[PDB]
Amino acid sequence: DVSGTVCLSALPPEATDTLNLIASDGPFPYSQDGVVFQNRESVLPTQSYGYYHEYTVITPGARTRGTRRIICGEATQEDYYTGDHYATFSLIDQTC
Repeated sequence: DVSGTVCLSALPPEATDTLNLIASDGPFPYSQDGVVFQNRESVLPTQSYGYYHEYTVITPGARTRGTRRIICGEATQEDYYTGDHYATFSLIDQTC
């Protein structure tokens, strides 16, 4: 399940950066950005393979990719934010 919706302005600024990179099709800082997200645990709604893709949301000061990500769905404005390494997700509202 998805936890609820969160305004983009309420997430860390790096989330805004990732969405802008997604809009321009990169380039992305990490080679893992843009791979398919399999939704193996069925946390997000069931969709065909490849409907979801994952992108890094940089964690300031981290040596690794960290735990923040944006998962896009194929639908218009369907983007989910996770700050706990895919445990929970919120839908991002880019209008607020």
